[PDB]
Amino acid sequence: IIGGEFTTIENQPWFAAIYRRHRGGSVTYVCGGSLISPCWVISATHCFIDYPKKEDYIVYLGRSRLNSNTQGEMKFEVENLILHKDYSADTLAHHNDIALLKIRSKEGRCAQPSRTIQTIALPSMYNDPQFGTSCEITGFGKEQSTDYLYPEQLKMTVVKLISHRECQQPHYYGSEVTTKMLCAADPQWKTDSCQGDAGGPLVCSLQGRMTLTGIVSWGRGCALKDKPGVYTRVSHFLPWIRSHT
Ligand SMILES: N=C(N)Nc1ccccc1
Repeated sequence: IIGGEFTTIENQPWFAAIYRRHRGGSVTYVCGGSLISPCWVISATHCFIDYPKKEDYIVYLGRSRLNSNTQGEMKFEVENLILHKDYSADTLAHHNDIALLKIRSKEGRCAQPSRTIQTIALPSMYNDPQFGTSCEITGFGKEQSTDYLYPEQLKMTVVKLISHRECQQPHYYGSEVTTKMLCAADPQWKTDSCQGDAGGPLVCSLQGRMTLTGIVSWGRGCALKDKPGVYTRVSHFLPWIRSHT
C-alpha cells in the first residue's frame, strides 16, 4: 500500500496473510486474501499460478504483522487451492484473477471467529457502489514502488471507484480492463495498492454493509497518474464462487 495508514487486524478481521514454504523450509509472504466463510479464503489466481501445489502454502488469520506472530492468530494449511480455469495473463491485465483456498488447521478445523477473526460479506450479483464511491484496501505490499522490503505492519488506505468508461480511456488502460474488473484510485494518485497487495480486499460500504467488492489484481506501476489499481469485480463471479465453495 502506497500512502495510507498502518492498522492492526481488528480493523480488517477478515484479512488473510498467505505464505509459501520453499525447499529447505524457508517461508516467504505470497499475497493477501479475504475470509468469506469459516473454511474459505478468496484471493487472486496470479498469486499461485506458478506454484499450484496446495501443500506448499500456509495461511494466517488474525495476523497484523508480516514476520512476527500476532497474539490470537490462527495458522492454516491449504486443504484445496482452487484457481479459475479461465485465468489469462497479458502484458499486465490478468483476466478472471480470482482463487479460492479451503483452509484447515492441523487439528482439522476451519476458522474460529473472534475479535481479530471474522468473515466479510460478498456483494449481491452485479451490485456495485456508484463510481466515485470511497472504499478501502488492505495489505502488506510495498509502501513505495522503489522499496525492496515489505512493511512489517499491515496497512490500509482509501481509493475511489472509477467508471469503466473512464478506465477504458486511452490515457488509462484502454482495453486491458474489462467489465469483470473495477478500477479505483486516489483523485491525486497519492495512495494505491502495490506489489505484495494482490489478492487483498477492496471493501466498500454498500447499503450499510461492509462488502468484499473487489480483489487486488493489477496495475501499471503504483500510485501513478492515470494508472489506477485494477480489481477483480467480485459481484461478477458469484456463480463461480458458489459452485466451487
Ligand atoms: N494499484 C496499482 N497501481 N498497481 C498494482 C500493483 C500490484 C498489485 C495490484 C495493483
